[PDB]
Amino acid sequence: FFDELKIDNKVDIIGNNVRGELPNIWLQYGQFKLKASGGDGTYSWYSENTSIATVDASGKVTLNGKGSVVIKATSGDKQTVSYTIKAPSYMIKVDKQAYYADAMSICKNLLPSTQTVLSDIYDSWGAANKYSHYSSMNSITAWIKQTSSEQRSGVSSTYNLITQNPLPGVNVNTPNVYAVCVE
Repeated sequence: FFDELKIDNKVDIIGNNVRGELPNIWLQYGQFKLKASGGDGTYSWYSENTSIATVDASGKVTLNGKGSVVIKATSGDKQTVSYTIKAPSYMIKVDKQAYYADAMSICKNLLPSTQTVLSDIYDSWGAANKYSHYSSMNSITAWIKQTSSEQRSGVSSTYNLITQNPLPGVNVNTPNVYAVCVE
């Protein structure tokens, strides 16, 4: 005989091995295991809006779009338990490689206002290549909105999403630099 079915409040981030509430700042395509308990112990997972996110048979969730969505779990004894996903203050998207100005526009003038905006993601999710969608990369250098003075010097600084290598004085016309957006 079974007892109440639950989905643990604390998610388990795939890329940094940390158990705590779902981060409020999201990297796109980050993923994370949900812990379902109770019932006859046999669980089935379901997203009710893939556009925003996805979940697999084991409960590994993958953030795909910015929004709010309801992942649900159902057991064998026929109980169901929803785990709501809150809209994140911000979510970071990695677009194609482009020069700084060329990028600024791709991201619709929404580049990371500062380095923090990005390092903060690293602390929350970790080395971005510890995820499905990114696996094939050692590095993902990302432009940072340039300070007013950097503007005059045709340069700007950067931060990587895997290596955390903050680099300054980068000419705005240096190739091999992704145009990471922040919506």
